[PDB]
Amino acid sequence: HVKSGLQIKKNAIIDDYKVTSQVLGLGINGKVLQIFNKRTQEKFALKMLQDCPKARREVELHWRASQCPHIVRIVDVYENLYAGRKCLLIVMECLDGGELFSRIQDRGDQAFTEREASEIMKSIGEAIQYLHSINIAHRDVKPENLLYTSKRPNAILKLTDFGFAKETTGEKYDKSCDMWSLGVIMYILLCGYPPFYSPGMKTRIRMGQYEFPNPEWSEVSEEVKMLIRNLLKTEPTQRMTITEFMNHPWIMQSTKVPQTPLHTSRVLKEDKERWEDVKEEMTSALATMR
Ligand SMILES: CN1CC2(CNC(=O)c3c2[nH]c2c3CCc3cnc(-c4ccccc4F)cc3-2)C1
Ligand SMILES: [Mg+2]
Repeated sequence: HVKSGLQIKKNAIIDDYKVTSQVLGLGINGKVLQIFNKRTQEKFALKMLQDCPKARREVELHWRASQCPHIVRIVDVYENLYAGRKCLLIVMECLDGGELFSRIQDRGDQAFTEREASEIMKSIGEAIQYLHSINIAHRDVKPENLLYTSKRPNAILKLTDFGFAKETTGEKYDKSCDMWSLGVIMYILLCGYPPFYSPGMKTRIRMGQYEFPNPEWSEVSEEVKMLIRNLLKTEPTQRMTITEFMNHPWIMQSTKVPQTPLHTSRVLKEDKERWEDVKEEMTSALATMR
């Protein structure tokens, strides 16, 4: 099938949208502000990039990805002058449900189940699949870039941030780090801490120890552990691919996976002072796996 290419608008964005000062996110590449379409009054998000080759690649690759139901949608892209600099202003659908793990952490029940984790991974998996099959690797799949459409329990999860995406034609192992990200996310979903070796807090993984500590992992099947191990495999030549992953019975039959109660929500609350550290370890790790 054939799709339309990206048409960058040159008219001033203020002809079309009201632009507020409320920041809805921060990025080592620019900011995200709140805005409203003038004629319809619909709310939208605005990502601002200083125009450059990298910004252009971000917008292009994200444009290709945009129609995926589990990737955030680009409504329009503008090339404008702002504050004395030439910018790409990107209008996206509003995603005000919060980040993936904040939600889980906030569950007053502390009632999160293996099945729920499966369905979430199928969602993320679908984004990665859409991308990998058009030879794009995202390369920044991590907690802060996964957001929900609304606060509704039934909100859709969306992958954001194409700042590190690249075309992978002829360098297939670029896709691998997206798979490791899936492994890491799945592991945190299942227990509340990442599979990282790393005062007034429990140590969840001892340095060098077996990866699935009994307190939190005792009721998780060996099949699931094997799935994680395949995703986390050290060697990119041996790591699971997105096709193998989306063909796995635990993902393919997500809705019929056991509702094993998990420690995830309680651990996220217990360890909340360490979350920034978690995100920072993952970011540093990503920089070396890309
Ligand atoms: C670290 N966070 C993720 C962050 C960085 N890079 C992005 O592309 C990015 C980021 N946040 C967003 C986006 C684009 C889609 C997007 C859409 N909507 C929101 C958003 C809208 C209303 C209220 C709160 C929100 F987070 C926020 C984002 C800021
Ligand atoms: Mg989409």
